Amino acid sequence: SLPPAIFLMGPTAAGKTDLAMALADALPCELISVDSALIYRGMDIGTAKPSRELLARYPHRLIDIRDPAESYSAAEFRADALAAMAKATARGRIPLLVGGTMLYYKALLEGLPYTVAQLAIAPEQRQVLHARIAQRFRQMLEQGFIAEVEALHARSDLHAGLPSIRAVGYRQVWDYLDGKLSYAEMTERGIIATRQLAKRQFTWLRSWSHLHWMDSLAGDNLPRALRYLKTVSILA
Ligand SMILES: [Cl-]
Ligand SMILES: [Mg+2]
Repeated sequence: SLPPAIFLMGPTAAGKTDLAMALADALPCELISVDSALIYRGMDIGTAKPSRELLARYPHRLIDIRDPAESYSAAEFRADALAAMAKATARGRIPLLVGGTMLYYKALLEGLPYTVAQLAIAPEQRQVLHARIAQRFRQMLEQGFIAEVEALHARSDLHAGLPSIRAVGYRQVWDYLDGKLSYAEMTERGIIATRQLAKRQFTWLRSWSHLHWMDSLAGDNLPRALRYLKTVSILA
């Protein structure tokens, strides 16, 4: 028999982290982040990383595990995720992998000794997701996104071409700091970059099988999610 596992994916800004925390309060879960950007320390505001307080009450594996000067491959994610899942399983906890880095999920499924239930969340209308993406980005700037990048920009061991700086929006803020862009251009292009990411994620998701879709605007996703576990033959 194979131990249970949950995958919670979807495009950026869909509210995945929100639902993960809810599920974490209904079942004994072990939150595991599947995000090539959240792995970096010092990149919290621009990455929409859960606050230090929220992480305290909802611990996430694979968050803040690398310095921005370091690289992280899908191969390393695979090994770390398998380790975290086995560790949670041994404790009777249900591995709950939440995030939108499809390349990571792919490496795990292909290159799994688990009976996986796969959940996905997003708005029915992409226009709803787009508006939130623009608003969320503008708020990041208000909460100190620029100051956050200034600290990275000041490091001689970091440059704009690094893997870490590929996290959406960071390069635009970096260029702004280089005096190459106006505040307006930095904002518009960071939003475009993020909208572009969602587009790439949707492409991956539309071709993915065994996905139980949920609506970001729905108010009862918890009960709906808890109900699906049985469909995939998982008794929890
Ligand atoms: Cl994220
Ligand atoms: Mg999130």
